[PDB]
Amino acid sequence: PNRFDRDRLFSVVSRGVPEELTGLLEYLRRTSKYLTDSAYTEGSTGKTCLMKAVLNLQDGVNACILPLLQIDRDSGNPQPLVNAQCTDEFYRGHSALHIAIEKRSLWCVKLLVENGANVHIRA
Repeated sequence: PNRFDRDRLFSVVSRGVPEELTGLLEYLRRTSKYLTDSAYTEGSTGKTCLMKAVLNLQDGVNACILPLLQIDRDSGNPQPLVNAQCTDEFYRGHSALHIAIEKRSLWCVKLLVENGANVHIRA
């Protein structure tokens, strides 16, 4: 167990099980390869892992997003995976914080804004 693909991270974050995110931890450290890159995401839209996780939420509580954030911030680059968004023709500038507002959840908005998601991004 050294590698996943984008699909299995998407599947895991869809379910929302934190007990597996530990693996993603080491999968961030090696090969100097990060989640903000174009490989751990789709290529058509640009939907990253955080967006995919948010697009399905257990009523109003999740357990996979937060650990993913402190894992990413430990070795992430310029964009804290929260300042990054889609580069699609249909969706340009649309980031995860817009999704969090759209799904009517105070908690996730709180985490995103306190973790470094600046509210100045044009969708």
